Parts: sequence; C-alpha cells; structure tokens
Amino acid sequence: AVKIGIIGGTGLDDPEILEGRTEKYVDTPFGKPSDALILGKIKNVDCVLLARHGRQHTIMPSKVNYQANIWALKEEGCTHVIVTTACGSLREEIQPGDIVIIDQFIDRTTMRPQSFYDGSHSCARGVCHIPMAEPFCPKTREVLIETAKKLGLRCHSKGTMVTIEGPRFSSRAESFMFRTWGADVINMTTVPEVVLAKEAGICYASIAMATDYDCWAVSVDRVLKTLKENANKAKSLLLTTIPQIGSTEWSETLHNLKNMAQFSVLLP
Amino acid sequence: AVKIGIIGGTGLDDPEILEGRTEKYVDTPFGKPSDALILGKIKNVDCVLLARHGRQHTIMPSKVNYQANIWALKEEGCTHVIVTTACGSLREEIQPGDIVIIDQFIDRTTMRPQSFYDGSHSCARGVCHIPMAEPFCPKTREVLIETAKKLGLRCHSKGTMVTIEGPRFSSRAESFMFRTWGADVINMTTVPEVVLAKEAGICYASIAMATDYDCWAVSVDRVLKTLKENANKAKSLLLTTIPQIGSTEWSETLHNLKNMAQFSVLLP
Amino acid sequence: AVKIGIIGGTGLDDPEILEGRTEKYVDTPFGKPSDALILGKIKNVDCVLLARHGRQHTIMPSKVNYQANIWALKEEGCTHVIVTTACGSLREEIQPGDIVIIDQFIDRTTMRPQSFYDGSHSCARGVCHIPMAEPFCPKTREVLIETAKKLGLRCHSKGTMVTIEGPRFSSRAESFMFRTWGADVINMTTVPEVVLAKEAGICYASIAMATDYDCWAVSVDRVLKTLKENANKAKSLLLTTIPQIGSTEWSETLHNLKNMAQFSVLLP
Ligand SMILES: Nc1ncnc2c([C@@H]3O[C@H](CO)[C@@H](O)[C@H]3O)n[nH]c12
Ligand SMILES: Nc1ncnc2c([C@@H]3O[C@H](CO)[C@@H](O)[C@H]3O)n[nH]c12
Ligand SMILES: Nc1ncnc2c([C@@H]3O[C@H](CO)[C@@H](O)[C@H]3O)n[nH]c12
Repeated sequence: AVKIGIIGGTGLDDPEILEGRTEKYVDTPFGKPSDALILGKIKNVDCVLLARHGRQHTIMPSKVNYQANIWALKEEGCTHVIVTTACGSLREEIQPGDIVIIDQFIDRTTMRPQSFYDGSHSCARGVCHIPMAEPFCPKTREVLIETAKKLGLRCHSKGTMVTIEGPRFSSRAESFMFRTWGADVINMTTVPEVVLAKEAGICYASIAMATDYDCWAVSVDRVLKTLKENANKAKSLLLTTIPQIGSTEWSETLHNLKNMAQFSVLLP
Repeated sequence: AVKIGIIGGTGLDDPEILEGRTEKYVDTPFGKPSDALILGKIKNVDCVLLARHGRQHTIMPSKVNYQANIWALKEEGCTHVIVTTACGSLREEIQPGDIVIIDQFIDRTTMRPQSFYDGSHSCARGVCHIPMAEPFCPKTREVLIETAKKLGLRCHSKGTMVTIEGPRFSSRAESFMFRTWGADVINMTTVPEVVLAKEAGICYASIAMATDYDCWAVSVDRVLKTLKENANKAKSLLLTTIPQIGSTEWSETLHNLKNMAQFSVLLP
Repeated sequence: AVKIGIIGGTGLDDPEILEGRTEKYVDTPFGKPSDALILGKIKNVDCVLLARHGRQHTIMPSKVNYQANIWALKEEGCTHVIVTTACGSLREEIQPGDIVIIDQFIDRTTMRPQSFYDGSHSCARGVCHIPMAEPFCPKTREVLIETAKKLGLRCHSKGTMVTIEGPRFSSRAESFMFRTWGADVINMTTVPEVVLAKEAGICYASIAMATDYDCWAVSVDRVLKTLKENANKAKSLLLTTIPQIGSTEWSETLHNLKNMAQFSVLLP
C-alpha cells in the first residue's frame, strides 16, 4: 500500500485533482505546514495535497516551512512525495512549457534549515548526515518519464536544478555562471525540500515546468503566464502516473530508503 | 525633478561634497539607517548623503541595515542612488586607483535580507521577485562613464562585482575561483544594496574604486592607503556627474522602473 | 615557550594522547566551548585538547561554537592549534586513509559567524577584515609534512578544502562542480575554524584524513569505518610532530601573526 503526498507549486496546486476531498489542518514538532492538508484519491490511490506557498500564495520561498511540510506528509503516512515547481531554463533545448524530471541539484540557498535533526526535537535526536548522491527516487522518476511519453508531452529525462535563495531572480552574471556549473534549470524551492524528504525515508520526485529562459527576460508576469498555459500538463501527468505507482510493489525501495536514513544518524 | 541619494563607502563619504548642508536622523519600518541623512545640493540638484558604515565606520558589511538605508533614501524622495565602494581587482587591467562602473554582480553573501517584502511590514506586502538581468541603471552608468572620460580618469566601462559575506577577505583558492566565474572586482556591500534599490524603483549606479589586487596581498592598511590616495576621484566624478543627471529628463526611465517593481509583487 | 591546542574531529579526539591529564570546563564571551578542555603534555610540550563535536559527538557542524572553542584555546595560552578532520576526497590520487596537510579552502558554509568582532563583545571591538591569502601556518604545515615522511605515511603536501554547511552530504552535481572549482577534499568544519584562529593570532594547521571519495558512495558508516581504521595515523603524527614544534623558535612567526591580526581591525 502506498500514499502519495503532492506538494503543489505556484499555480500548480489544484485540489480538484483529487476526488473525495477532505481538508485537514495539522501541526508538527517543527511548526505549522504551509496550509491545510487535502486528503483524497486518484483512482484507488490515497493522496495528500499541500500548497507549498499556501493556497493564497503568501509565503516566499525563503520562508516556506519545508520541515513542517515534509513532516506532516510523513506523519500522514505518505510513502511518496511528488511535487510541481516552475523553473527557468538554462538550456536552449529546454523550452518554456517543457517538463523536466530533474535528477540532481546544486544548492545556492543560504538561510534554510536542511535537517530534522537540529538537536532540539525529541522526534529526531542525534546528528544526521543524509547521503545526496541520488537525491531523487529513480523508480518514481522512471514512471513519470514513461507516463509523460504516453501522454505525448515534451519531457526531459534528466536535469540539474540550481536552487537560489531568492526572492529576487538571478543577475545575468549569475545566470551565465550557473550554466558553466552544469545547471540545467533554476528555481527557489527544490532545496531543502528534497533533502528533508530523504531524511524522512520518502520516495521524492519533482515535476519541473520550465516557464522562462531566466536571463542568459524573466519576470513574475512571464512565469505566471506560462504556468497558466501549461498547468494542465502537470495535472494530467500526476493523474496518470499515480495509478501506475499504486499498481507496483515498493516494499524493497522503501526498505532501502528507511535503512539509508536510519544509518545516517549518529546517536550520543 | 530628480533627487540624488549618495551612499558613501569606507573613506568615500565626505559631507563637504554638498553645499547648504543639514543633518537629519530618520527611522523606517526596517529600523534605523546607518547614520543621519545629510541633506544638501550640488549645483542646483538636491542630494541626500548617507555613510554606509556610519560616520565613524563601526558597522561591518554583514550588519549594515541595507533595507533601512534604501528605504530612508526612497522616503526622502530620491529618484537616483549613486554609491561609492572600495573593491579588490580580479583583473590585471583593472589597476588600484582605477574606477569601475560595474554592470553586473555575483552574490556570495549568506546572512542578508534582500527584499522589503519579507511578509512582516504593512508598507510592503506580498511576495516580490524582482528581476536582476540588468541590476544597474544603464542611463546613470552612461553619464558616469562619459563624465569620467571628460575628467581624464582611468575608468572601466563595465565589470562584474562579486560580493562576499565577509568580514574576512577571500582565500587564494576563492580568489582564483571567482576569476574563473567571470568576476572582475570584489567587495562586501554591493549585494543586497543594488537589489533593494531595484525593488524601490530607484535608478542605482555604483562607482567602484579598485584598492588592491585581492590575493590572486590585500590588507586593511593597503585598502585604506589606496582610498586615501584616490578619494578625490570619486568626489570629483560625483560633483561633475550629478549636475548632468539633473539636466536630463528621467520621467520615462523612472516610469519603467516603477512598473517593473510593481509588477514583480504577488499579492494574496 | 609554546602551547599546542588540539581540536579533535569525529573519532579523532583521544585524550589518551596526552600525559598528566586534567579536565577543565571554561566559559568565554562567546559562550561555552564544545566540551571541557583537557590539559596535558606530549613529552615536554604543554597541550590543550578539545573535542570539536563534544566527547559524545552530539553537536552538528553547523552548530559547533567555533568562536568559543578558539577563544578558549587562546585564553588558555595556546600559540598553536593543530586539528584533525575527516574529509571526502575529490581527487583520485587522494585515497581514503591518506593524510592531506591542506593549505587552502573554499567556503560553502552559510549560517556561521566567522569573526570575533561582531560588534557585541568588549573583548573584541571594531571591524576586523582578516587576510586569508595563506589561511594555514606554513611553518607548522612544514613540520607536519616532514614528520609524516619520517613516519612513512601516505601524505599530500597541499590541498584545497571545500567546507560545506551540511549536515547533509553533497549531491553528485555539487561534487562534480567542486572538482571544477579546484577543490581537492571536502568537509563541514574547516571554515570558520581556520578564520577565527587567524584573528586570534594563532598558528593553525589541519590534519585532514580522507575517509571516502564523496560521490563523484559516501555514508556515515563508511566514514566511521575508515576513521576507525586510520585514527592511529593522526595520533602518531601529532605525538611526533608536537615535540619538534616545541624544539624550534616561533617568536618571529607569532609576532608577524599578532601584527597581521592587530592591523586588520578598524576602530571607531
Ligand atoms: N528563472 C527563474 N529563476 C528562479 N526561480 C524561478 C521560478 C520559480 O517560480 C517562482 C518565481 O516566479 C518561484 O517559486 C521559483 O521557484 N520560475 N522561473 C525562475
Ligand atoms: N580584495 C577585497 N575583497 C573584498 N572586499 C574588499 C574591499 C572593500 O573595502 C572594505 C574592506 O577593506 C569593505 O567595505 C569591502 O567592501 N576592498 N578590497 C576588497
Ligand atoms: N564526503 C564528505 N563530504 C563532506 N564532509 C565529509 C566528512 C566529514 O566527516 C563528518 C561526516 O561524516 C563531518 O564532521 C565532515 O566534516 N567526511 N567525508 C565527507
């Protein structure tokens, strides 16, 4: 049995995606999640939807409580967490409207807690050095890629996301630099979301939707405009991918993730 | 009508630059500015001078209240903000004593608020994603460049400033690395000063004075020594540039900046 | 007369290394050190041992009070500070088990105070811009290198340490990137430890022990396993190096360090 947590990004968090919906506000040892959890289903698969920036989008990337969001989904029983995020393209071949099933990231954030084990919560004691060689779940990414193919969607099978602190967009000099570092797309929320999901032993995958070419011309209006035009893609991908995940066995994948997380903790 | 805000850097904030001076201490929703605002004129142009590190230079780069400084200048009616800053040269052709009218930056700071919209001030509500493709005002930079030419000063027409957190200087390994990233000069205060000026809809330009070659030998004494020897250059440049700015029309430039800033804000 | 402060890293802080031991808990203007100071000797040389993460290793890298640790050693009279640290190798020639007498660093940390002069302690007033061209003491590194040679140990004479914030390990994309930046080894504690030692006018050197190849496969268990197998090397190196340091004259070296630190401070 699996339960899919879904974190929706800017203009990519439509509750209508789930049937038999029920709102549920929760609390965690790390504070309150961005907004209430929406419990529902996609076919016969249990899901939990959460708006990363709050349903009215009032939380900037730097201020999102990533710890609470991941902890709440974990506490709810989620075995998987698939998210959506807008991003700028740092590669000509990645055109706005394209989906990128990212497999790597480059951290450029500075003021964000990246671990549950901060030595101040009973629920998570000790020091945790979580491995990040493969930040995203390969099995989940695989089904997303195949499903995108079945839907005839322009989709890139891999990509490195550079996550900046924000809220400002990058300067042109930074944009060029990120390209030399091997970054393919850029956003403000992948890190530490992917890191905390790992510590929680959750299969995490990200559906990145290119909304602009950054500036190597990006603006809020341009991003919102592209998201509005392409939101249906991520929705369709999730609706078709989730039932597939629910039809396969994950016991082993989840076991290996649990072990990796457990053995990354150093106790007193 | 224009009003020029001038933020003076280390040993580059001489109040004598303005005539008909008047001291004015102010407060802002983000706290107190580094020091009192000095109101005065350069020819027929109204100006507002502010010492970035306080008149006695007691504030380290990491601790400068960039938000309050920019907000105070904005509240005072400034349409432009031209600043001075010492910096290390990362390029052989940029010799100590040379002026660099920077046009780009690379952020390496880590503990600095970079937006007025931090969701805790009525004066600035919502989330702001300010564009940084062109961080500095091209029209202002243009007049600075031409004026430097008329003054016969060694001046570089462009350059990328890498702003480090400090207060320590860079290691040699970092110095070499910055060069590979395309950085031309290095300092500790350009970011987030330039970013906040943008959010405020202000035309911002920076007069960077190379004071050393970093270490790709830099020391406090070396920087102070070079600044003392070349301070007159920035003063003369400002005195000659400002009247020129006041003689041209900026209504359109300021309108486009206001629009960019306004449309970068996402309301609830 | 010299006094060697020794900061022991993960599984590299054996108090048995000193004879005539005496435990001593202290306080500093910056708070409490990671654990009690252990006073003792190695031959005829006075030493002070301190466990970076606490004797039970309960402090994550981001939370170590580097200021208090360095200040306590300084207050105790230490002229030198030699430390041990595990690290990942970013170079094929640097094999796990190898020692690296690092000479440079690249900062990737984000939430760490890096100066004693934060404008809130009487003991350190003003603004300090400490030079970092040569972060590590060349004379101390020289004796460590020669001693390693006399012990027949695989030892690299130089290397650039990239210090990440942690507590998570790097992603593969970050690992590759660090290699392009010229980094040779990677850890989570060199910065700001080396910076604060410099401000304190202390000769600082680091004995880096490669424990893995990062991921360009690293895990907590792998690191602990390698450290357990090679801990004896760092211990032997320290035991043999320290008496040599005590047999030479450092008055001039220490004088130049004191001057550099003193002249890096800007008073009101
Ligand atoms: N070129 C770009 N650079 C950085 N972030 C973004 C984004 C993402 O969309 C939002 C900003 O418009 C924010 O959540 C960020 O993660 N779209 N395009 C971007
Ligand atoms: N090589 C260098 N690296 C970093 N900052 C500076 C500076 C600037 O001058 C001051 C330090 O001396 C500080 O305000 C910083 O922005 N001059 N030379 C520098
Ligand atoms: N590949 C690697 N990356 C980052 N840090 C480390 C370390 C160091 O060892 C500890 C983590 O296992 C921590 O103190 C860190 O500084 N070993 N291997 C590492």
